[PDB]
Amino acid sequence: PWHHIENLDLFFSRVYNLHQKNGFTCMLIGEIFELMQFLFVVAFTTFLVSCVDYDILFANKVTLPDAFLPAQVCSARIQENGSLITILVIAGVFWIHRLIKFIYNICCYWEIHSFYLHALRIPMSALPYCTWQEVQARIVQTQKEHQIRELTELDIYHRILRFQNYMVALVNKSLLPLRFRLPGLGEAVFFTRGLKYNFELILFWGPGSLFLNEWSLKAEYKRGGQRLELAQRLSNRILWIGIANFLLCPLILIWQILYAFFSYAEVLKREPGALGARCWSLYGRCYLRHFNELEHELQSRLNRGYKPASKYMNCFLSPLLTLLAKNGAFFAGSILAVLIALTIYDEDVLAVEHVLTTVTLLGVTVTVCRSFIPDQHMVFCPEQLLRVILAHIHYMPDHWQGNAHRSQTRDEFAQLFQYKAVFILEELLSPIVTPLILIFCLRPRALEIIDFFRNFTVEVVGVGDTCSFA
Amino acid sequence: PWHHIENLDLFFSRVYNLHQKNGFTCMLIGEIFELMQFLFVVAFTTFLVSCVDYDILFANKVTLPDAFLPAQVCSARIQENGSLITILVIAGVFWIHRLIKFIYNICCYWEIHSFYLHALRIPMSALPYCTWQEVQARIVQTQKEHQIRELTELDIYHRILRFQNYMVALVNKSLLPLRFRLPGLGEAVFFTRGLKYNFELILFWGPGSLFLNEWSLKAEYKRGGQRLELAQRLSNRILWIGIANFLLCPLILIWQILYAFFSYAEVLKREPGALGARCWSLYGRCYLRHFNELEHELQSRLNRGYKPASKYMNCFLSPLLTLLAKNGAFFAGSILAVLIALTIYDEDVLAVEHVLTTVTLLGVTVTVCRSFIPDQHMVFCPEQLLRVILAHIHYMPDHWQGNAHRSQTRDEFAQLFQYKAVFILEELLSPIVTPLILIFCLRPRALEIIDFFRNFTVEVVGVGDTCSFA
Amino acid sequence: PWHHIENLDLFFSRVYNLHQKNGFTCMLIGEIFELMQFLFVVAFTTFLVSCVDYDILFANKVTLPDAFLPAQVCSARIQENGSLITILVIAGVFWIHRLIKFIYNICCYWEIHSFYLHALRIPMSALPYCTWQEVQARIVQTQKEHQIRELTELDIYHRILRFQNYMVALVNKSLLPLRFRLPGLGEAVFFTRGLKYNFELILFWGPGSLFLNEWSLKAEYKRGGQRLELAQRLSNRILWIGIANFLLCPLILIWQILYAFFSYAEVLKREPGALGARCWSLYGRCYLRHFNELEHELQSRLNRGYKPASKYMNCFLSPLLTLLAKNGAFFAGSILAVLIALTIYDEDVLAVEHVLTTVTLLGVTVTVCRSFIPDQHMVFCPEQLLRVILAHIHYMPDHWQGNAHRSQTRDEFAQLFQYKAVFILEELLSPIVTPLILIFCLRPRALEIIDFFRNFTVEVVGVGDTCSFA
Ligand SMILES: CCCCCCCCCCC(CCCCCCCCCC)(CO[C@H]1O[C@@H](CO)[C@H](O[C@@H]2O[C@@H](CO)[C@H](O)[C@@H](O)[C@@H]2O)[C@@H](O)[C@@H]1O)CO[C@H]1O[C@@H](CO)[C@H](O[C@@H]2O[C@@H](CO)[C@H](O)[C@@H](O)[C@@H]2O)[C@@H](O)[C@H]1O
Ligand SMILES: CCCCCCCCCCC(CCCCCCCCCC)(CO[C@H]1O[C@@H](CO)[C@H](O[C@@H]2O[C@@H](CO)[C@H](O)[C@@H](O)[C@@H]2O)[C@@H](O)[C@@H]1O)CO[C@H]1O[C@@H](CO)[C@H](O[C@@H]2O[C@@H](CO)[C@H](O)[C@@H](O)[C@@H]2O)[C@@H](O)[C@H]1O
Ligand SMILES: CCCCCCCCCCC(CCCCCCCCCC)(CO[C@H]1O[C@@H](CO)[C@H](O[C@@H]2O[C@@H](CO)[C@H](O)[C@@H](O)[C@@H]2O)[C@@H](O)[C@@H]1O)CO[C@H]1O[C@@H](CO)[C@H](O[C@@H]2O[C@@H](CO)[C@H](O)[C@@H](O)[C@@H]2O)[C@@H](O)[C@H]1O
Repeated sequence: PWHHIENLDLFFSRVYNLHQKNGFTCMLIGEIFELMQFLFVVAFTTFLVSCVDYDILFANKVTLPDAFLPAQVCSARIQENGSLITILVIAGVFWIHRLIKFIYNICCYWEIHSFYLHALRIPMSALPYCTWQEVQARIVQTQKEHQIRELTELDIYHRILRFQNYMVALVNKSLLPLRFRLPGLGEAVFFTRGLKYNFELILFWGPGSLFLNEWSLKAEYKRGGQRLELAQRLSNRILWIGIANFLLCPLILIWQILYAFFSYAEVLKREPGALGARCWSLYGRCYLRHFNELEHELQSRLNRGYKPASKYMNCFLSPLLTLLAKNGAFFAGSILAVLIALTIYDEDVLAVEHVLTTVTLLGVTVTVCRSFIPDQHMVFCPEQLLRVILAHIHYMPDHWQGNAHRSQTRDEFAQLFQYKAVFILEELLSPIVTPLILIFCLRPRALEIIDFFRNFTVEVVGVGDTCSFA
Repeated sequence: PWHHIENLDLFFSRVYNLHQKNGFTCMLIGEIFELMQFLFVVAFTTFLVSCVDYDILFANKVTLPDAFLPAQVCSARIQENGSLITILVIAGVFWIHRLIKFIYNICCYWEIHSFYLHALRIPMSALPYCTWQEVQARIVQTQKEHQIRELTELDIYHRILRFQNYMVALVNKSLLPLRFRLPGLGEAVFFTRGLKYNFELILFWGPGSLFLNEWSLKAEYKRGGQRLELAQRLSNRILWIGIANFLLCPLILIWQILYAFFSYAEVLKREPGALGARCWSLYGRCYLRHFNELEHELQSRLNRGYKPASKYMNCFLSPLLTLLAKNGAFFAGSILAVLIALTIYDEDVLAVEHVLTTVTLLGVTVTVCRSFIPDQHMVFCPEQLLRVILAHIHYMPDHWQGNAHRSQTRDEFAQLFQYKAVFILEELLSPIVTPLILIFCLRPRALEIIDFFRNFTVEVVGVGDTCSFA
Repeated sequence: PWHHIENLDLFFSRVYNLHQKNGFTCMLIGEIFELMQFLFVVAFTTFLVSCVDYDILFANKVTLPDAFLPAQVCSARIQENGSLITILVIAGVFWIHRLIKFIYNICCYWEIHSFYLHALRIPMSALPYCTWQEVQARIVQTQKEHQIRELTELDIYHRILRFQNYMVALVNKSLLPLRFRLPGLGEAVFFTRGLKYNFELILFWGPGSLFLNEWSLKAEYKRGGQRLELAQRLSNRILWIGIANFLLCPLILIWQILYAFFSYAEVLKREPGALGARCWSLYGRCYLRHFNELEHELQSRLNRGYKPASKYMNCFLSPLLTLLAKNGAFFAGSILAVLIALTIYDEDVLAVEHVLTTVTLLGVTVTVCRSFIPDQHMVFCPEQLLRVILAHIHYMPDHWQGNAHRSQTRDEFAQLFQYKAVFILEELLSPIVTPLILIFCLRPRALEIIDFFRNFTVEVVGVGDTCSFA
């Protein structure tokens, strides 16, 4: 590929994304699936609402296609529902918008698919078996062939990760709200995934934002006098985008409930210790992140620190919770063992009214409670394995060096390394909470955001306008 | 709490028990559960015996409350059963005796709940997150405030554990029987949990025992001439308590069978490798115990030595047992795989007569046999990982230093680290065996018990009459 | 046992086999089982074909013995099937041949059962708890008692393993074919278990082979002139044995399909991650084998190298396979979670037509796909844990010292450490492929086989004719 390309940020970000998606054809059949996964969840849940007759399926030998309605009625009953057509049109417009954007990506990743072949000499077979240090070093020393002088291996880092080094400095300085006292829990920590998307939509995307192009910001934000007129323009902007989150609040809420039922409700019956496992929260991914550190380099420490940190949390379980788990598993296991031994004896105490759903619900009640009960012979693991976690993730809040066994070291660590089911809970609440905390919580901090981009923005001569901390 | 308390043994034992039950309100809602767990097992098994009509439940659409009898017949059919009323009265008298004793404990632990707050400055929130070295050091250096001179940190150990340092010396000297040749197994080792309770009821509880109070013993047992008249008083005493175990034998036997069915019979269907796991036996807990070593300090080595010792036993499995397990799992898995593939084909070979209980019983037959089969790729673990177990539990019988692979190192170690299902078996046999071995086996050793408390009882000036070995 | 035995190879091979089968009575009840396991698979699958009436079992309250036919019809319908009688006679002749050979082994292992008792002083109780270094040293220093002069501890190794040191040198020199390009996979590696049996039937068993007795070979194969007349005798011999594999091809094919259904088809429903586990292939067992190294000494490194090598293969999983596994588990788990939550709601959407087999087949579809999905938090294990595997298994093909992350280090290692399900696949194909590659692939290599036994056969004065490499 060719002489003096127009955008060295969107180019290098797609060179990196092609390597991490393990090739062109793997990313292509990958991103087909999420367009099909959106289309499956919307079309199958619309068929369940309108076109399955449950009176035949519940009460009234019957076959499984006897419940289903014919296609001349399947397409008819769906249309005298003005709410559901309004759901299907706005879902349909968003989907064809996501279909146009995908065809635009195939034309653009094919030009970088040919960058590996014809300029870096790396096939799509050898590409999942290269590291990034392979792919990066091909770009650096072949710059005599393609212009695209002696940049650095560092100046490719500032271009792939320019707008990620701002979210590191906005979280470490608490210029984004991220934490709220509510009565009942204490100090809760927000910053879910749909909230981080808005923070760059306030700050980095569009003509009316900062950053007129993707590599330099406005000249407005470097002049002084503290410019409350310039800080006011950001202040009403969070309104018009925050009102947009409030009007689109009911339709993102429908999507998060549908997606959680289709991807977690069967895992509840089999293995509810899966949802009792923990995962590094998005607040923790922005707290343990370094400056100019790629997305696969963050994960290489967050997989190595997963194994100690998941057993650090297991040796702090609540005495009141374990005690309710052991005696709740006794009372449910005792009526199971009566019903289990009564089914083995005669096998006709099944098909009496509620017995088969009672074994199903008591069997998952016992399965939940066995997850809450820790290991009986759990080595209580002298609680400076926190110096093993500090070797992998490199930031501890400094109160934790000798106080590793308290509750001001256990409750602050669960803000970084939350449950899986709390992560499920914060994604369903996310359409509700996000327009409230942009309007009421982010707008008072607008004068410190505008002053942040004045004082900490350093222009480096090759890359452009970077964060000062990075 | 106040000046010169009357009983420094029962006080310090409850200071320790309040810390290990993780607080007042955790122990309170804890001990409510065992009063409810006794009341659940007795009332639910009485309802199953007398008030469920199984002819409607087995043979004669039916609902699950159609089997149950109405309350005017539920309370009527229970009374023309003179055995069951006799069961319910003696269970009822024992339960209200256990209810009076619990209300007496709330009044006494509340006085020690206020000892943490108003004398040690430790709340109930900070208490599960303290160690005993926290709680002990609060008691030691605040003795200028409360009298309760410069005792030691050692003299609190002799008071919490006075009657546990005797059971260490009575087991290590074999003054308690604990081992019996029966034809068929070899030398079996008893000492279950209801037997250890009686040994302190012969020796430490009551006015007619030794130890007139809880901290000093009689003057009778220090005089000499070997006192067969004094050894006779113990000899008929084991009769009157051993006859009491024989008369109360049928009602403790009913309780152990009921409790094992309500807490282990559903674990058989799911996971019978749970009952093939091993646990440190009560003979092992008194054999590996040190002198003046608290109950949580014994468990801290018995959890660290659990992980090597459970895989030391897995690399000694019987060749005759593995061979019957592999070929028994073939013959049962082959008729499963016919019946599994015959259910997938048509799904109406269910609801023909015994097929669904056959899949249930062959499925647990295969599940039992897969537990008996060891790992195919089991590293045969060079059998001096016995020097890893010796690091955690500190006593080996000295034959085992180089002979770690024989059967006189495997069968003596399973006396310390028995199966779980053998522990189940020794609790059901425990009402049967215990009155027999007090009358016939303990009474011949009464002259050596009386001479033991003459020769090994040292009076220390702060604590009182302690064991000489401790 | 007595003076100057006639065959020191078959004696020492049975002294070793008695130790590895853990005794006389363990081997006796062991080898009864495989005669019963052959008889179970043949008789139970014959009853399923001819004597179960499925029209009563599928469509037409019924009992499970109502499907079965009476014995006067059970023995009648089996006889108007000229294919099945031909199957049962040839299975019956092979079984009574395997029954005569077993009674001949009881008479011969009893003479070596008395060799442990009356000449080595080792009972059958102490025998599973001895090592081979116990059993070998008993034979070596008691040679003053039994003649059976100062042989070596090495000269017992050449006698137990004489015909196994040839198969090491025939595989390392590629005088046996073992590898074939087919379009679609690349270079595949054969050498299944029924193929290795034939290679010693061409070379070591019979009067018409090499090795006139079990300890010395013919004088024919040491003379020179390259002897194409002598290489022709081997060339037509592989025909007459290869035609025998082709005529007996349909009846060994029936046995491998029957045995795989009776021992793996129920493991598919429970745990299909079992068949996704890997096992050291038979090509790998002959590639990592040393010279004069016993069968239990090979396994002691292949169990220690099992644990790193099974996680070396898990960190090379295909990006296209993981991506189809995650999105296939979404689409199947979403229709499960609808059907699971629809059964909990009413419990009468069971017994509508195909729902219960749909939960069964989608439940195993999700279970298969969760096996293909790797660990999310898998430490990517810096790929020179290949220096941990090289410590246990002692041969690496030398391209792998620094190239541990490519596909020419992953695909050559799966030839040594193949899947379990590929091992299942190569045993069902084994009756088909084996007569083809003896006739068409082994006969062109006959002149290099005849020249191999001329140049590499060294006569040692105690043992006889051994391989030169060993
Ligand atoms: C001015 C107006 C403001 C506009 C409002 C903004 C509110 C955003 C809502 C859009 C929304 C719901 C759409 C529902 C459609 C409703 C239509 C009707 C439906 C029928 C009634 C899209 O849809 C999401 O649905 C999720 C499933 O529900 C998917 O799963 C997810 O993955 C699973 C596997 O790991 C997990 O389980 C789990 O992680 C998820 O579940 C997501 O992949 C998918 O993007 C949620 O937005 C999401 O978009 C993505 C970008 O692709 C954003 O990621 C960004 O990526 C980088 C980018 O720079 C940056 O690094 C960073 O910025 C950010 O990480 C997210 O931040 C998030 O915001
Ligand atoms: C002169 C006359 C002699 C009197 C006879 C003495 C015979 C003793 C029998 C009383 C009995 C059966 C009562 C049945 C009631 C029948 C009424 C009718 C019922 C309806 C027909 C009580 O009941 C027990 O029932 C058990 C369940 O069945 C409970 O589970 C248990 O925990 C589970 C969780 O780990 C486990 O699974 C498993 O470990 C158990 O299962 C026990 O907690 C409970 O105490 C068994 O006695 C038991 O009492 C306890 C003390 O509380 C004793 O512990 C002591 O504690 C310290 C104390 O100093 C000392 O350290 C030490 O001494 C000792 O450790 C035991 O030794 C034992 O003896
Ligand atoms: C001139 C003419 C040539 C003759 C043709 C030769 C073709 C050989 C076919 C005979 C055959 C099928 C017989 C079916 C009977 C059909 C009758 C009608 C049936 C009704 C229609 C026997 O039957 C086998 O059936 C298998 C199950 O199907 C068994 O399971 C196995 O174990 C399971 C547990 O680990 C596993 O899961 C799995 O490993 C198997 O599955 C075997 O144990 C059993 O031997 C397959 O042969 C086998 O025999 C054995 C020797 O005993 C051979 O082992 C040898 O041992 C040493 C010896 O020196 C040497 O070290 C070496 O040489 C070799 O290792 C094998 O090499 C193999 O060849």
